[PDB]
Amino acid sequence: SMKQYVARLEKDFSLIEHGFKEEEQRALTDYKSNDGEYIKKLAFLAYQSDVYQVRMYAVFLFGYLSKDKEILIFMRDEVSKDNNWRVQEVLAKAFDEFCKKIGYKKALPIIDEWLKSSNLHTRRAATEGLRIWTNRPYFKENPNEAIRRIADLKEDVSEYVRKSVGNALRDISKKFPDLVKIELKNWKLESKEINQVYKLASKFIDA
Ligand SMILES: [Cl-]
Ligand code: NA
Repeated sequence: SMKQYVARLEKDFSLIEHGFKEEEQRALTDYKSNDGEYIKKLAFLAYQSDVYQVRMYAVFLFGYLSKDKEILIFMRDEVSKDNNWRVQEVLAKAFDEFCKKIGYKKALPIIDEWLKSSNLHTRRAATEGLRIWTNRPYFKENPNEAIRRIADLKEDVSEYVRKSVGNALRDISKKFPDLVKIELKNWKLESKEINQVYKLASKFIDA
């Protein structure tokens, strides 16, 4: 039964102290081996586990299932409430999986929606999940479309978000240093928040 399978996952995954590949691989196999109706039921049951590793497994399933708007909304609104930081990392990966499946250019309205969400975890999942942004389709040929979107969050009230924003710009600066330099030149570094983001973003820029 489904309940018995979740119990097995709890026994097996609770031993895993680091990483995410074991949970990811199992989620992928299960997603590919069963019809969507079944796997959606399993993902919701697994996500209620008190074992965070099993919730990680469930959020990978959500990512594979995320063409279903109901699943994507649950990711946006409910998984974003998870108190476990490792689950939050998987949320970022599952969002990236959504974007990859529908296509990054086609995903832009959703990316913009998540970046403007009220939940800081929703904003961070988008910023972090797409790193390195300019390695992704669309953004790799249009790097300012990534830089501008990330830089919009440079005054975010959340330090969690700001660290992701600064790091995401930092990523891009390693392959497009002039474009990041050009973006940063306009910043008025007056707040504690923007200076934190600037310090992360500008490490490899000859400003
Ligand atoms: Cl990457
Ligand atoms: Na990553």
